Amino acid sequence: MICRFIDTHCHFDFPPFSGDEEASLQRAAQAGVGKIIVPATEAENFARVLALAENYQPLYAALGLHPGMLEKHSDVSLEQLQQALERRPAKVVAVGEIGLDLFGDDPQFERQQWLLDEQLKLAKRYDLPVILHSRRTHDKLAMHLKRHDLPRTGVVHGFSGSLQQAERFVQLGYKIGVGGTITYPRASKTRDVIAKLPLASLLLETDAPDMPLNGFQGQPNRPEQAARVFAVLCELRREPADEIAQALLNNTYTLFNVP
Ligand SMILES: [Zn+2]
Ligand SMILES: [Zn+2]
Ligand SMILES: [Zn+2]
Ligand SMILES: [Zn+2]
Repeated sequence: MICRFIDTHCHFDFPPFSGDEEASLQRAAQAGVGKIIVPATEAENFARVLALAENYQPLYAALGLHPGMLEKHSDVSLEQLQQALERRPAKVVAVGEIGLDLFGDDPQFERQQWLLDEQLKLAKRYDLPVILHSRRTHDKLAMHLKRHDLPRTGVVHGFSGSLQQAERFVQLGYKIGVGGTITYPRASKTRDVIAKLPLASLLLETDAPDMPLNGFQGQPNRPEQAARVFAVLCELRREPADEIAQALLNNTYTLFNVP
């Protein structure tokens, strides 16, 4: 098939893609990346992410407030998210890019958690899965997911961590986003985790332009690199490549309803 991969997490509204959407989508397509899910980071970017999803067939969107942009989120940002969701753009498939991140001298962790729960409530209200960011916060994030029990669950994107942390998310019904992290065998033991998880729990992604793959550092990551992440995933798994490719597509469809 021409569309063999779905990058479930690409910040396509940021540079180098902004203003170069046509060429970027063709580079993605020729690599077999046929659809891309674009999660927002803050209310000020909702319009441009919605415009991408409405104007380009391959792009789908998620709206939400990223923990990395905590300083920009106000009660007005949350009201904007709710009103946007109420109008249901349609190619909007998740409440996303929400989560926790303990990086920094003062991550304002309590406020991050309150903000995450406000958005988890919206995902429940509008019956949508969530696209989650978690950096050094897997245990805490799992504690909140277990408590709030979202019927549509979601994906913990760009996962890097222990087998127990991954399995706990999978046991709560969440998927695991597989990106550039698996191309660095000496950076963590995430490759061993991904090699062991059930195939139905995996989604493919890049988190482009961030998370450059091994051997491509120093320049922006791009969605076509999902094809390369896939090649590495095949080296880790026992299943044949065609079975893995089909599973990632089916998993993505089951979670988001993106063909
Ligand atoms: Zn083909
Ligand atoms: Zn993230
Ligand atoms: Zn909570
Ligand atoms: Zn992201």
